Amino acid sequence: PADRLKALVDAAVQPVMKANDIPGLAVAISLKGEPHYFSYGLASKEDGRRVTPETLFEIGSVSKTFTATLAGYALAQDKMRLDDRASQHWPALQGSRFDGISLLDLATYTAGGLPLQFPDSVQKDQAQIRDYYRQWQPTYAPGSQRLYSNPSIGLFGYLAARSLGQPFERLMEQQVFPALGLEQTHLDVPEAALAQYAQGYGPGPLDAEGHGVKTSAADLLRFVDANLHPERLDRPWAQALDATHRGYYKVGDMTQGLGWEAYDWPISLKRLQAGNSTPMALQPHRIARLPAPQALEGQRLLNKTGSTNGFGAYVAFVPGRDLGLVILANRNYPNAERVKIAYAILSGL
Repeated sequence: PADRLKALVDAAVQPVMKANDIPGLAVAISLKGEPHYFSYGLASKEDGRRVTPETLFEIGSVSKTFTATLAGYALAQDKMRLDDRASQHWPALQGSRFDGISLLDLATYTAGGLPLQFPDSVQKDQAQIRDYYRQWQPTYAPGSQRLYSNPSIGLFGYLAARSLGQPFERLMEQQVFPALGLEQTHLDVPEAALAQYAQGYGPGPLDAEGHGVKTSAADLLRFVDANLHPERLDRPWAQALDATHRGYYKVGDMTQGLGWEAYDWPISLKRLQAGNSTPMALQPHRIARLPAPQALEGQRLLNKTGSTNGFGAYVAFVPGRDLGLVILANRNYPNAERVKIAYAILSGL
């Protein structure tokens, strides 16, 4: 059984690490309440430090699930509603087009064509960020087109933080990470933990909200286990995780939630790859809005990809099978390949 599971995970990982020249990769699996770790290759090629389940990786956009969890907590505390106008939570935006844009539109990339990235002219400076949003004008009606945007979910996280009266980074570190039991999860890696921080193989406005998290395979599986069993947490945090398990609209095979993206399970590998493809990141898509928000549970795969320069992360879980998976690597390798690994493991289980 130990031999079967290792053969399954090796067969999924080893060829893809080889073909994508990935130095280091950490797998964490939650199987009917039991964790299993598979660690491959090197956290650093230069000093020969090996990947373990405690190695810290950059998870890029997977950070948006943490961001969605903080928002879920502000919703649970009645500090904000998803149908609030964005300018409600930041006076500097009153008079701007954010008077006409909901928190939901920001969270789900439908505010009306906020771009993939802040322009280069916008530096990590609160005043530059304020002025960017004040002058911004939509290309099309809010609620109509999905365009993947860091400025969009960045503003969602920043405003959720404003609704709670504290800076985003403080809330994440002081409240969110402790409430989820996560001591190896960081927006700002302590000097003491730097030896665990993997090297990547190849500081922005609202980077914390969009791309900020560094974590280990073991900590990210703790978060997936929380997502699989919100009822085991204290009630405010149970409610915060459930708010990330609500679907608002569909693009193709994908139902958009807060942070999480959902598919019917089973589904072909090719359709899971197409949901996670470059056109989904880079092009606008007309949404099919659902009659009412749908519970993202049962026969479904919830997933998120995330990348920085040097790093490539993937997380997926199947609520109705108590099945969870984490794949962290120190190369930004194609999403199609991350999903290839994940699908072989989830198929094999």
